[PDB]
Amino acid sequence: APVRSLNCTLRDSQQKSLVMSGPYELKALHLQGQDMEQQVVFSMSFVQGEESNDKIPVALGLKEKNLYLSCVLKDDKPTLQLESVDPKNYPKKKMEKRFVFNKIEINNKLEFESAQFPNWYISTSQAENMPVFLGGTKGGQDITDFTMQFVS
Ligand SMILES: CCCC(=O)Nc1nnn(CC)n1
Repeated sequence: APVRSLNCTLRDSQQKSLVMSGPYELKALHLQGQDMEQQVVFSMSFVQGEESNDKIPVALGLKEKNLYLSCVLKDDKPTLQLESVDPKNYPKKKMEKRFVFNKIEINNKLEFESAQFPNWYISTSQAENMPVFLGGTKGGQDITDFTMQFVS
């Protein structure tokens, strides 16, 4: 049948919100009150892939935009990018591997591992207003844990 999707927001474990920062850019910063309208709303699709109780393959598209988070090699490194797709063809159940994240539930938080690049995670910096990126370890100064908020 159709792929199933939910609208949601993400915040990192320091409660930083994610916002659009100009073309194909996402930034993490502390947000509260009126300014929270600026946060990015995701359409999280539940896609084809290897699955276990606490490890669920998803795609992360921007709500009602033909833009998806994806993992590709750039100047020879696993990187996180926003990628344009054909809006007639997405979302779909069989998303290409660069778009797939393993959503992992650990100690009441979520981590998003690249399906393409094992042990690379959606990450934020501790500093304010820095890019969201792919970080090649879930252990150090960089933040790899999130909570999800479900949206109407
Ligand atoms: C998925 C988000 C990718 C992104 O934000 N990349 C990126 N690279 N340089 N910047 C501006 C400082 N931002």
